[PDB]
Amino acid sequence: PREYEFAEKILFTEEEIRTRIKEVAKRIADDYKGKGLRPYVNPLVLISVLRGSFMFTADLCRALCDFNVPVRMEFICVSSYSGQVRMLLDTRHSIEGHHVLIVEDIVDTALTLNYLYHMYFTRRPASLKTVVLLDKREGRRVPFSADYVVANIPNAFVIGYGLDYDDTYRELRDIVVLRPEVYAEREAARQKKQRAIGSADTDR
Amino acid sequence: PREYEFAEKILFTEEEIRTRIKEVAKRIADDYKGKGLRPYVNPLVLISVLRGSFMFTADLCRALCDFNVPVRMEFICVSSYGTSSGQVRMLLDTRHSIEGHHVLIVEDIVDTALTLNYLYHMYFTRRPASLKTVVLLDKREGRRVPFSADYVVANIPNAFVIGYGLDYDDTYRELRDIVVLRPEVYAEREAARQ
Ligand SMILES: O=c1[nH]cnc2c1ncn2[C@@H]1O[C@H](COP(=O)(O)O)[C@@H](O)[C@H]1O
Ligand SMILES: O=c1[nH]cnc2c1ncn2[C@@H]1O[C@H](COP(=O)(O)O)[C@@H](O)[C@H]1O
Repeated sequence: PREYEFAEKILFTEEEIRTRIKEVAKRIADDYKGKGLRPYVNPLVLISVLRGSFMFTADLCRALCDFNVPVRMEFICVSSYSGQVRMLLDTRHSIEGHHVLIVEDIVDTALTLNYLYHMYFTRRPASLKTVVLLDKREGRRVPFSADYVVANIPNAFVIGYGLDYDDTYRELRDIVVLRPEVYAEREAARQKKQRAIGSADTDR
Repeated sequence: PREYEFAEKILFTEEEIRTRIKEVAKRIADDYKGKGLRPYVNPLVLISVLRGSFMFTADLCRALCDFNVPVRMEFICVSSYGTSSGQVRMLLDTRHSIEGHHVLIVEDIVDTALTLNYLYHMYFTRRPASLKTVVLLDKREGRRVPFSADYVVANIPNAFVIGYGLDYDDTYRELRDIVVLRPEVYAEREAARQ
């Protein structure tokens, strides 16, 4: 019964999301069952890639607790300059000798996940896997597969549940698709204010 | 209810928390209603202070969407130095300027309030249009400096809680409920000679 004037439709609802997550969670706890996870010494370190995945991470770990999987929360922040490769915040502690699970919001071209994967993989972790809230499969620019996928979606601009558009709509409880209407009406006013060529460097 | 061997008693349950947040979300919406929050141009900037607030922040903004309050999520990360001033090291700053915007700092708990007062002052200097703070938990007696939040989800006694984002030795942040760590563990873990 939720509606968003700015959305063209609705891909998943809060509850639908909760279910798939609870599902993959269980599937994650089962794969690590024989790895000997332990609080304090051998936790499953979750590298939460800010900022798209903040919501998915909140719920994801809680679900993982329901299946008694000790985890350690790590938060890194990446950005774009393609692919979000500019590192703005790295992990708080070492990941060496630990089992790590990179938590990404949505893998599209995979340029980011691919980059983050090899990056941390070279930091000798006990093992490295990946989990993404959404997979766009048909958008890859490099070959990359996420160990765990919450849902596969068709190429479209999604927002909500942590996902965003110009830092907007992250707070939605549901995963909806931005109306191309707003995309245009919005960037046209953004790419405008941006071009405020204030470069008043009048040297001469 | 859930059983927690390492926990001594539960202070609040997910559902108990889900409720108090709605009421606080509600209040916030009532307060900022006369300002004119509008997406993109003038939203309620939430400065989520990693990492104790990762989970609180997540629910809070969803509850705020319910009362249809436009928000902008900013994630900042601080670190200690090794200071009776509260000074901390900035590891991650807001991506956008908070000047001329209404800001709401989202902290997980406020014991000594040293870090929070420092963060408050700092951002205060950046000329925001207004600046308030919302805390999941509060220990009014353990203040090492004068400070009062603007929205306290729940007041608590000077105990040592964990869960719902809060930690102990970088552990237990994933708990769904806020619980009190039993001494036996706090001591058995303090075998810091290795
Ligand atoms: O439809 C979308 N909506 C919002 N963000 C997106 C969307 N597609 C990709 N992203 C973001 O782009 C980042 C990098 O994607 P990739 O490098 O193409 O794998 C992801 O972590 C997301 O934050
Ligand atoms: O009872 C507690 N359990 C876990 N962490 C706590 C507790 N009390 C305070 N903290 C942490 O100590 C930090 C500093 O407190 P503040 O300066 O009063 O905000 C908080 O941001 C929390 O991360």
